[PDB]
Amino acid sequence: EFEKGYQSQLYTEMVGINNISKQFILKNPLDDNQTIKSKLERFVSGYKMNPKIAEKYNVSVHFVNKEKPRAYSLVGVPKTGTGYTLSVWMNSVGDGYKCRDAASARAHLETLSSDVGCEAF
Repeated sequence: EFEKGYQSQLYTEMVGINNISKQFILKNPLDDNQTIKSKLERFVSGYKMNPKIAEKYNVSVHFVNKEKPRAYSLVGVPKTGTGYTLSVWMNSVGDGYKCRDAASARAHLETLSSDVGCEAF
C-alpha cells in the first residue's frame, strides 16, 4: 500500500529530525532542563518535512520525565481528515517503532497485541 509506503517515509524523516535534535543537545550542554525542553519543542514543531509527508503527518517531541528531557521521544501521527492511521514513534537512543494506529504511537507501545500496538524497526 501507499499508506505503509508513507508510514515508512515518515520514519526516515523522523530519523533526520532525531539527528538534528542530537546536535541541539551536543551544541548546548549548558542549557537547563527547562531551556532544552522548550528549544526541542520549538525545533520539532516548527520542523518542515518533505511537502508530501508534511500534508499527512504531525511530528511532536514528548518527555516521559521532563526533568530528564535529554531523554526525549518523537511521535508521528496522521493529520486529521486525511483518513490515515499508521503511525510511528522513536527514542532518542534510536529505538524505532511502526504502530498500527496513532493512539499506540502516543502511548509509546512496543509490541503487537489486542489488534493494536507497535513493533520495532
